[PDB]
Amino acid sequence: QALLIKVPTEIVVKVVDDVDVAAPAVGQVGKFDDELYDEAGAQIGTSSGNFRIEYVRPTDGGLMTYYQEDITLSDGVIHAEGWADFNDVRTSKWVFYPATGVSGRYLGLTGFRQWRMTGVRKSAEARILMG
Amino acid sequence: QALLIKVPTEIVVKVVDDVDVAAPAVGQVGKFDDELYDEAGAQIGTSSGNFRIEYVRPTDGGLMTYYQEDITLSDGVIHAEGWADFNDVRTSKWVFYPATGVSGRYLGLTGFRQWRMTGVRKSAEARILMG
Repeated sequence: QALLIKVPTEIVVKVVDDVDVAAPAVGQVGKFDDELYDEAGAQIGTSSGNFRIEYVRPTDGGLMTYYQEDITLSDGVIHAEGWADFNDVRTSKWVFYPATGVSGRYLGLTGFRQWRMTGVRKSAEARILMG
Repeated sequence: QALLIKVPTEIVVKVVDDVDVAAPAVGQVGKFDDELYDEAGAQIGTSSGNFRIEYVRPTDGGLMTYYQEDITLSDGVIHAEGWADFNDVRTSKWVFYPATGVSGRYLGLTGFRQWRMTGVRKSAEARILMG
């Protein structure tokens, strides 16, 4: 059993944050609510989550940020949390972290939440891959 | 299109390393060759790779290790590389990093390589999840 959910458009509907996107810093935080859409423009879910920039990776200056969210799809909830490099976030590169099925279709499944910013504080593309 | 390959037994056939598993340290490295087995004990692939313990993460003191390998299955090759916390490695917790299909059945697929050490320098279980 493997499943893939493609999310060609994910909209940031509300975000409260103190990130400076041009010069982000350790200790900056954000809280967000998104809406997830399929290839036809139908809404397939929402997400509500938060993040904190925690440390700078010493090898390359990556801005290591801990994300936590609950993704509510029409057929169940998936919790996702883990690490991303905020330099990848702000440069429209893919980021990822583990996801754990909480309810519905996803109970007992585990996998990965992936996304890439396409518009600052407004839009992304995403994939959820579970097994 | 999503696939899950379960590897209930993965055997480390050769490892050359200078890790002290009881007290691992930054700058310790390893090179490994593994064989991957199905539920019946039939061989389904091999991997060849290497790792280096690079830095320590502050939230949890994680011993942040960069892994790189190429996984050769009977029907194609998958490259995997990224970060793992060596304290998870040495305490038999699951670790993961991204995987990219290189050839065959896996060309154009991306996903995740996951494993958990069950015997120091000798055994693991694993999953490869792609889409």
